[PDB]
Amino acid sequence: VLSEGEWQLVLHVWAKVEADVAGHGQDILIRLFKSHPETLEKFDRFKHLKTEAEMKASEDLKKQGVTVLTALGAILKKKGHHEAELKPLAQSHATKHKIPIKYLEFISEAIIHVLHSRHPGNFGADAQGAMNKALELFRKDIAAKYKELGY
Repeated sequence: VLSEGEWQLVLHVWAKVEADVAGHGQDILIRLFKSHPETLEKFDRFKHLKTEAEMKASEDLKKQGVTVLTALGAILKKKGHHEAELKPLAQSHATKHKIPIKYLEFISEAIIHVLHSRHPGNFGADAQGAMNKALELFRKDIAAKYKELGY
C-alpha cells in the first residue's frame, strides 16, 4: 500500500510525463529495447528495427509508446484500485503476447531511468521510491493473475 503522500509524488511526476507522452514513450521503449534486446523480439511490429536511429525514426514506435504510457497513466491514477484495468492486460500479456513478469520489471526500470532524465526536480529519491512502489504493486497484482492462469 502506498501512502497518500507517495501517490501524490507519483502523480505529480506523471502529470509532467503527460506534457509530452510521445517523447517519453520513445525514450522509454528505446531504453527497454537497448537494455534488454530479448524484449524487442516479442514485437513482430518492431523486430525489423536494428539501430537506435531506426527506432527513433519509427512513427509506429512513437504511436505504440503513447498507447502503453496511456494505459499506465490510467492505472496509476486509480491509486491501487486497478482491478478493472489489470484483468484484460494480464490475460493478453500472459496468454497472447507471452510477456514474462521479468519484462514488466525491465520496462519499470526504463520508466524510472527516463523519468529521472527528464524531471530531475520533480523526481528526486523520494518520488523515485514512490514510483518504484507503484510499479511493484502493478507487477505484484499482474503476477497473481499470471499464477492463476498458470504462467
